[PDB]
Order: sequence, then structure tokens, then C-alpha cells
Amino acid sequence: MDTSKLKPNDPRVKYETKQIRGKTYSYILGEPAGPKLETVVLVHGWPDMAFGWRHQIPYLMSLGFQVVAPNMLGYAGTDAPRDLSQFTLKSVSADIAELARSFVGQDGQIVLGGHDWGGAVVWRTAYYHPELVKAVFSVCTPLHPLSAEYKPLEDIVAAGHMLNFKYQLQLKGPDVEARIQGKDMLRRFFRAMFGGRGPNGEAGFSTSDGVHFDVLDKIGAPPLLDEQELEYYVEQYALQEAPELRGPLNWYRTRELNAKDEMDRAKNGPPLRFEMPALFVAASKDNALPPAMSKGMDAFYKDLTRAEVDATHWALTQAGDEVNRVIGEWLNKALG
Ligand SMILES: O=C(N[C@H]1CC[C@H](Oc2ccc(C(=O)O)cc2)CC1)N[C@]12C[C@H]3C[C@H](C[C@H](C3)C1)C2
Repeated sequence: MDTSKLKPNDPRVKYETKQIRGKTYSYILGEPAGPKLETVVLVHGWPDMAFGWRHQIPYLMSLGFQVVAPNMLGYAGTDAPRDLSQFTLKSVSADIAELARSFVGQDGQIVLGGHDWGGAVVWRTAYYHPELVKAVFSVCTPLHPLSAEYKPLEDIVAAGHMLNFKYQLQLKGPDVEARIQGKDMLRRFFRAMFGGRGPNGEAGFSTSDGVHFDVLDKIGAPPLLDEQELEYYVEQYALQEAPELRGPLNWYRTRELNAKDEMDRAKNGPPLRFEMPALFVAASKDNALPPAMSKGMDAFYKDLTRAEVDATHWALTQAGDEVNRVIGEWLNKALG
């Protein structure tokens, strides 16, 4: 089979929905070349969608894997509940567990991979559902420990800490949700988020201040999406009810809910400990998720493989071939 990246509306895969824990979940389903060896579930982040795995999906199919890549809660053809408790890592992990078992059966196991917010999801899924997850990998996103405390991000950055996360204040508030509505604004947003620049090279997004709305009308073509890829992101995001970014931005509105879930697990529940094979792929030039942030993470794993790829945040695509071979070689070791 052709292993080149999925194009928009690619015919090598199926596009389906299933009811999952009270929500319509849409996903990409790729069937294996040859006998099915494993099922791989792939979890994207923000502001991405299942199509963000376009380089990995046909590659994994060619190796004999069934691939299920959902549009996560809030995104594209998937429901965007009003209730923020649906957007917690624990609830979305349970969604993933039910969706995965709808393919492999309740007794089955999966390989689970994530990027960005999806990487945070898959570490929690392997923690909440060890019965299900045979092997787990994350691109860019390292492990964070179980939250023992909750402090508003406002106070954290006001104290001079976690300043590379300050854009999340803007994302969780009203401004992006209110201003980025409709296809034409979504297109400008995606030009910014995938590397487009203004007439004098100004960025459309920063980790300090978030989306730079005044740059958006003059932002040029993104280097990390071709024109039809850009338009597919616009079209798919436009499936959401106005305001279209409510669902995706709800992921930044769960800090307190997630903390409450995990302060519990951190006192009664089992410790964070991954006995199954795990892979962490860092990205050299990710300024939100720099490799240095993964420093103390190996102690939580019996069997963690580390890799680094020379790419920005959008490593699945910009370094797609290298990421593919890191994953494929690790799976050779992890599954056999
Ligand atoms: O915020 C998160 N991703 C955004 C994705 C888009 C990027 O913006 C970019 C990136 C690159 C470019 C470019 O190449 O030009 C432009 C804009 C900024 C960060 N990810 C999380 C994932 C987990 C959970 C929570 C906290 C922490 C760890 C990071 C969210």
C-alpha cells in the first residue's frame, strides 16, 4: 500500500462515528495491510484533529496495525458537551477506553499514542486503564505527576513561574472563542497556529500572550500546512456549533477539575507507575513543551524508551518520517 501521508478525504481510511459514553465520537479508521497485529489508538491535541496523524496512520497500517484516530471531545465531527466535567483527563480517558474496546473487545488491548493534549490524555489513560493499554507513547508531552494541590494559573504566572504557559490564560478566557468564529477567521487562526507570519515576520501566536488578533488579517501562508490541508482544518473545525472554538478551548478550562480528580488519586489511589512499555518522543524546537521539561520523568516507568526529533511543536508532520520510524522501531521492541 501507499504509505504517503493522508490527504484530505483520503480514500485509504474510513470516516465513522460511534456513540461513546453519551457523546458522538467521530474518528478515522484505517484497516491493516495483512493480518491485524494490534490496534493503535492515536490521540491528537490542540488545535489539531484526527487528521493531524496523517503521516503516521498509513505507515502504521502498512505494518499490520488497525488504526483508530478519534477527533477528540470538542473537535470536528465529535460532540462538544457544555459540561466541563466531560473534558477532564479522567473522563476523556474513559471515552478512549470505551472507544478502544468497541474495536478490540472488552478483554482486548491497544497500543495508545498521543501528541500535545493527547499526550497528556494517554499517560492518564494508561494510568486509569492499565488493563487496556499494552504500550503507550507520547510525542512532545512529558509526564506530569498527579496533582497534589490546585493553584490558579493566574497566581502561578503572577509569581513568575510557568511563564511559557501564560498563553493558556487567553485561551481559557473569552477572547479567542469570541473572536475566532466562522471559516474566514478560522483560516486566519490556522495560518497563525501553523507558522504563518505577517508582512514583517510577526508571529500570529506567542506562548506569552496567545493569539495575536491584530496580526491575523495580514498573516501569510503557514509553512506547516499546504493549501488543501489548511482548508480541511477550516472545514472540519467549522462543523462545530458557533462559537466553533468552544470545544477545543474547553480543554484549557479543566485545571481545577483535573486537580480535584488527581488530589484524590494522589492520596488514596495508586501511584503513577507505568509497567507497560512506554515511549516518549521529544521535539527539539517545541517552545511550549521543550525537551528539558521531561527531566524527572523516567522514575515513573519500568520500561521507558526516549527519543528526540529535530522539529518544532508540529513534530508529527514536520518530522513525520523520522517520528514514524522511531515509533515503528520501538513497537518492534515493545510488542515482541
Ligand atoms: O498548550 C498546548 N499546546 C499548544 C499547541 C499550539 C502551540 O502554538 C504554536 C506552536 C507552534 C507554532 C509554529 O510552529 O509556528 C505556532 C503556534 C502552543 C501550545 N499543550 C499542552 C499539552 C499538555 C497539557 C496542557 C499543558 C501543557 C502540556 C501543554 C496543554
